[PDB]
Amino acid sequence: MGPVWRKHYITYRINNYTPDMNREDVDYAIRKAFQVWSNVTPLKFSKINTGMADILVVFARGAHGDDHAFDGKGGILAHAFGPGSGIGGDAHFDEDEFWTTHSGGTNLFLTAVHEIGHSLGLGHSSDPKAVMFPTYKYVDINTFRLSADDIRGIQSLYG
Amino acid sequence: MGPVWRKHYITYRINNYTPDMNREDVDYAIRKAFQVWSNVTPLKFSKINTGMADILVVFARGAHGDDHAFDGKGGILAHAFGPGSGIGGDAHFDEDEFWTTHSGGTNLFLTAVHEIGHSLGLGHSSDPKAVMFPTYKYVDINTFRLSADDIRGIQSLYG
Ligand SMILES: CC(C)[C@H](C(=O)NO)N(CCNC(=O)c1cccc(C(=O)NCCN([C@@H](C(=O)NO)C(C)C)S(=O)(=O)c2ccc(-c3ccccc3)cc2)c1)S(=O)(=O)c1ccc(-c2ccccc2)cc1
Ligand SMILES: [Ca+2]
Ligand SMILES: [Ca+2]
Ligand SMILES: [Ca+2]
Ligand SMILES: [Ca+2]
Ligand SMILES: [Ca+2]
Ligand SMILES: [Ca+2]
Ligand SMILES: [Zn+2]
Ligand SMILES: [Zn+2]
Ligand SMILES: [Zn+2]
Ligand SMILES: [Zn+2]
Repeated sequence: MGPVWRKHYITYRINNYTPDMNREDVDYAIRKAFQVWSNVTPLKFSKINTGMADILVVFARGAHGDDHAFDGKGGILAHAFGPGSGIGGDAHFDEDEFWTTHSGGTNLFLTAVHEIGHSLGLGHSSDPKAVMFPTYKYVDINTFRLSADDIRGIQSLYG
Repeated sequence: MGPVWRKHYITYRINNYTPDMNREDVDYAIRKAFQVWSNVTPLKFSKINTGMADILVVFARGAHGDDHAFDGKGGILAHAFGPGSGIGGDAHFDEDEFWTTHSGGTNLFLTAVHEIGHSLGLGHSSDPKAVMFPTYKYVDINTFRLSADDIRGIQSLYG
C-alpha cells in the first residue's frame, strides 16, 4: 500500500458550493458518496462546519493553488490528494464542469465516489466495471454499486 | 521498447462508417488525423478502399471480437493496437458514442489523433498538454496542436 488514514473516524468539510446545484443537493451527493465507502469499511465519516476537517471538499477552476490547474469545461473533471496532513485527503472539483444531481452534466455523486476513493488511498483500477476506473460514465445513482475490484481495493487498505 | 512500423508507406482502410456523420466528414476527419502525425514523422499514410491495409479503422459497439469490449454510451471512447501485422495498428471507435465534426458529441478528429498515436507505437502521456494524455477535451481542430511531449515521443520511435 501507499498511505492510509491511521484512524477510523474521519471528518470532512464542504469548503464552498457549486452554483450548478442546490446547496441541499450538494450536501446530499457528498454525504451519499462517503456512505458508499463507509458501507464496505470500518470507516466513519462525519461532516463538520467549523474547524479543520481531514477531507476538505472544494469547487475551483483553473489555477487554484496546488500545482494541478484545472482545464476549463471538459477534460479533467476533478482530483484528490491521498491520505495525509494539510491538503492530503482533499477533493477538488473543476467548477468549469456543470455538476448535476443526475445526468446531462457531470454527476457530482459519481465523481465524489471516485475522488473519495483517492482521498482514502486508492489508485486507479484497470477494471472498467470499477468506480476507480479512470473514465467517467453515467449510471443511475439508485442502481450504482461498487464493483468487486473496488471493494477488494479498499478492504486491503482498511480491512 | 514496443514494436514500431518497419516500413514508411503505411496504408489505412475504413472498414465501416458511423451513421452519426456524413460518410465524407468521416474520411475528412480521419485523413486530417493522419496528417497530424505524418507532419512530424517520415511516415506517409494512404487510404485504400479494398484489399489488406496496415491500419483498419472500425466503428463497433460492445463486444466486437478482440477481447476488449466497449461499454455503451460514455466511458471508453476508442482503442487501438500497436504496430504489427493482423490486428496490429487497427483502430476501433465505440459506436455507442455520438461522433461529431465538432463538439456536441465526441469529436472524431481529436479521438482519431489519439488512437493513431497508439497505432504508431505510442503509450499514454502524464503531460495533460499532450494529446496522448488519456483524457478527452474538445478543442477546435484549427487550434489543436501536438504538444512538445507528443512530438518528442514519436520522434524517438521514428527517424
Ligand atoms: C487527471 C486525474 C488526476 C483525474 C482523476 O483521476 N481524478 O481523480 N482524471 C483522470 C485522467 N486519466 C488518468 O489519470 C489515467 C491514468 C492511466 C490510464 C488511463 C486510461 O487508460 N484511461 C482510459 C483511456 N481509454 C482508452 C484509450 O486510451 N484509447 O486509446 C482505453 C485503452 C481504455 S478512453 O477510451 O477513455 C480515451 C480517453 C481519451 C482519448 C482522447 C485523448 C485526447 C484527445 C482525444 C481523445 C481517447 C480515448 C487514464 S480525470 O479525467 O479528472 C477523471 C476521470 C474519471 C473520473 C470518474 C470516474 C468514475 C466515476 C465518476 C468520475 C473522475 C476524474
Ligand atoms: Ca475540466
Ligand atoms: Ca486534508
Ligand atoms: Ca460549474
Ligand atoms: Ca492491421
Ligand atoms: Ca463507451
Ligand atoms: Ca454512434
Ligand atoms: Zn486542486
Ligand atoms: Zn481518479
Ligand atoms: Zn476493439
Ligand atoms: Zn489511449
